[PDB]
Amino acid sequence: VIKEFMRFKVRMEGSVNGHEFEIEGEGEGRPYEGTQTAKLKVTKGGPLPFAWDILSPQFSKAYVKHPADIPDYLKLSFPEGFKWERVMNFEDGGVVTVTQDSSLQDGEFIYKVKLRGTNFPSDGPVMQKKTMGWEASTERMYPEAELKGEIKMRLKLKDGGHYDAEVKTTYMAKKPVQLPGAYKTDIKLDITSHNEDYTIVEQYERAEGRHS
Repeated sequence: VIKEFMRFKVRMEGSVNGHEFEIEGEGEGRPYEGTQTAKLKVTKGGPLPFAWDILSPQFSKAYVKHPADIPDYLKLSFPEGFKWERVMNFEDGGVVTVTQDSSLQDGEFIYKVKLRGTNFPSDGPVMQKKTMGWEASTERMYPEAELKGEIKMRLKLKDGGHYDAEVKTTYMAKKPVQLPGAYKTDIKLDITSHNEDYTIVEQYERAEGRHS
């Protein structure tokens, strides 16, 4: 079912600081090499009055290269797939919460995202579009029963310095699946291209599982 080259479609319904939008894109990748690329399009609410970076990590954990003695719980969940829920807490009191339902149909993954960012100061970096990209992350993974994961993510600032987020994600597979032990996943997401006002965006993520 999960071939060595997979595609996916993704939809997000969002609103940040009260401003509602809708995003739709298509991605592709090799789920066993850890590489993927999406192309997101802003179909409603464009252009956005906030930084694209707070959205890019919500657009695909089935594409994480796992070694062989670490159960690939998210891959193994398919064809039924899984849901994740996440809560980012930024250092200036911004709060993104996401919920996602991944699933396989017709040979490609189908992503439905719902996002709600609030409390971002109107003159901080997210609302002022003063960020330019995420640093490399490392998500600590650990195990009803479900897979959980904590990250500390830095976000580069345009003028200098960083801006941090405390992320806590929770993945549940839609069917019983063997959970792994505690391990770590190394992540680096990249905006590879974008048009002027960030209404057409392309992303690249590589993720790899390893023991601590």
